Order: sequence, then C-alpha cells, then structure tokens
Amino acid sequence: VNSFSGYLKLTDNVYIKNADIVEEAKKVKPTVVVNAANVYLKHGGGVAGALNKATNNAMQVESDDYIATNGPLKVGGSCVLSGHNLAKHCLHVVGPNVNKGEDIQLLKSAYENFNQHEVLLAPLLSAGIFGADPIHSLRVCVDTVRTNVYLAVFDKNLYDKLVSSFL
Ligand SMILES: CN(c1ncnc2[nH]c3cc(F)ccc3c12)[C@@H]1CCCS(=O)(=O)C1
Repeated sequence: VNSFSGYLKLTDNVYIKNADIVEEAKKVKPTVVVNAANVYLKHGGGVAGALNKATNNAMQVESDDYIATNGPLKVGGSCVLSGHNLAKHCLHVVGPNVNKGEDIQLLKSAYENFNQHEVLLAPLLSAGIFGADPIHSLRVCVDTVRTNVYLAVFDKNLYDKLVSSFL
C-alpha cells in the first residue's frame, strides 16, 4: 500500500491521474519524482521549469554543479539528484526532443531508467514542449516500465484523450 490517491489503474503497474506533478509531489513526498530534463539540466520551462520553480531554484543550483563535474547527460539517459522539498530524490530523465530532431526510438531507452526504482511519480516523457505524441509516450511507458509508475498529466483535455484511447 502506498499514499497515491485518485489514480486510474491502466495496467498491473501503471496508474494515471489529471494532476499538477508539482502539487502531487508536494502532497505525497514520493521517494522518486521524475523530471523531464534536457542533457544540460537547464530547467527553463515545461515540467522542469515548474519543478525547479517549486524548489526556489535549488534544483538548478544543484544541477549546475552536477554538469560542471560530470558534463551533459545522454539523450535517453538519467541521473539521480536531490528531490529538495518535493521528494526524497529527483530522477532527471532525458527523453528525445522532437523539436530538436532527436530520434524517437530513444524514448524507450529513456523509460528504461524508471526500472531502477520500485515506485515513481512521473510525467509522460517527451510530451509537452518536447514535441512527441503523448499517446505514443504512454504506450512506450506501459510497454517498457515494469516498476510501479504514477503518471501525472497536467492537461485535463489530454488526460481524457489518453484514457479514452488507451488499448
Ligand atoms: C508537461 N506535462 C506535465 N505533466 C504533469 N505535470 C505538469 N506540471 C507542469 C507545470 C508546467 F508549468 C508545465 C507542464 C507541467 C506538467 C505533461 C505533458 C503534456 C501536457 S500535460 O500538461 O497534459 C502533461
């Protein structure tokens, strides 16, 4: 039993809710919140900008030190950093950004990072400003992640479309 509330069950291990991931993280304080990161961990907009704003920019300060030490992530890769006031840990995962021309096949590799964590609160990778089809992202999530994932979808209209079209 866990504290996630109001989710619709899609499969054995994948759950979905119309919610603001920032507000959901603040309430649940999950072990892991996933960020929709880029390779530079520049948290300017989308989910990343919202999560970073909620940490009063502490996420960005920590991220800049990480990049100065380690260099950029790979598209499809991830790193574990602090969850600050939102979660124990933040798993920063880089899905391909279609608006930069990155290979959508890398979306499966991105979701594989979730399997290193037993339970996660997450957005749909490569959705939103990353330019992928969120219905495709949900399909890859369900077909790739084997651990327990609680997906937060900000847009109510999109949430309803994702549920109604789910096979
Ligand atoms: C981006 N995205 C999110 N997913 C969950 N939580 C969020 N919080 C946010 C705060 C922002 F400022 C921007 C965005 C999000 C967000 C999802 C991708 C398609 C649109 S969506 O919004 O339907 C779901």
